[PDB]
Amino acid sequence: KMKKIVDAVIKYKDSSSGRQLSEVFIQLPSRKELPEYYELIRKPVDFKKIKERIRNHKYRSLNDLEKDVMLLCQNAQTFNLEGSLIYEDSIVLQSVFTSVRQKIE
Repeated sequence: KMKKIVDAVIKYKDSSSGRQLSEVFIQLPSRKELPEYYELIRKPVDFKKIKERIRNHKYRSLNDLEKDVMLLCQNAQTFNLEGSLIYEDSIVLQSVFTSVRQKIE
């Protein structure tokens, strides 16, 4: 299941450096930096967090992961509004994620 998860993630990577719009959700600031985020969202997760975790075999089910991803998108919209770069990025991502997802299914 592991393989599948890795293969699925690796498969979908932008460029060799891994740069893309989601790059905004790769690294999470500090609490201090953004205490609001902490209060607003109980737990901001980023791509590194997932990546790091899975490294140790944290996840085992694709549902779990998917859920996380979907959740992350929402969390961003909760904080962000319409009419912004972030908003745009969240739509694109979702679209792309859906496609992978659909396929994979």
